Amino acid sequence: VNQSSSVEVSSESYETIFSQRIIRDLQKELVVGALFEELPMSSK
Amino acid sequence: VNQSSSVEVSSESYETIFSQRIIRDLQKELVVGALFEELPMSSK
Repeated sequence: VNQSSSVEVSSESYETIFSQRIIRDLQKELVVGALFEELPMSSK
Repeated sequence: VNQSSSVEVSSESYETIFSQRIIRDLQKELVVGALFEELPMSSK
């Protein structure tokens, strides 16, 4: 916790900027969900 | 944590509000140091 200071912080939690920015990885590409055309069935 | 259901924050630190209010306990009262008077010496 940066203890070389003579007046250190309580816990590391006050030494961070919890940033709520949500990032995600590149993510699989979806190819065949929609290549195909759709038959609007209206019955079973 | 609070994994109760579906979607979870990440960690406790992301389920908490980190205040910066600072508190001190009852401390101790200082009685002696100030009771007496000073002889403004200007020399050894």
